[PDB]
Order: sequence, then C-alpha cells, then structure tokens
Amino acid sequence: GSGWESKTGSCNTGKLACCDTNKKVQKSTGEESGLLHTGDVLDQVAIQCTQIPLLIGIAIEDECKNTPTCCEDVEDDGLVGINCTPIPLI
Repeated sequence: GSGWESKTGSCNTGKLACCDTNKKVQKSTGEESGLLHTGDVLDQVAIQCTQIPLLIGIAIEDECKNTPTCCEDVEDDGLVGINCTPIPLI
C-alpha cells in the first residue's frame, strides 16, 4: 500500500491515475509491474493520463478534475495508463 490511498478497495494494483477514457495513446507497454507483459496480455488499453500536482495522502478523485482510474501499470511519468479501469466512487 503506497502511492495512492486505495482503502476504498476500488483498485487491485494501487496505481490510481487521473486518466482520460476518451483520449488514448498508441504506445502501450507498462514495464513497471508488467516487466514481462507481452507474453501475457496484448489487449492492454493505453489511455492518455495526467496527474495534477498531487498532495501526499490525498485522494486521486478529489485531487484532480478528471476520471480516477486503476491502472494495472503506467508508462512514462504516468501519462499512459495500462488497463486503467475507472474506479467507482463507492
């Protein structure tokens, strides 16, 4: 449990990002947790993501005015979220 508060249980990896589900990226690897991803998943969805200067301990959905997602992995400084599913507000 580090990075973002996932106490809601909405995320399975703990990688919460503010992603656009309308904007997407042509590059899609995610080699942080998914060091070897190519032999497991090729359907990985890479949506364009952006995290407005975060405060520590703060909630992703309140920190930014975008969609809070749970990425299985994220590329770059968090610009490309791999398999980021929009986490519920519940």
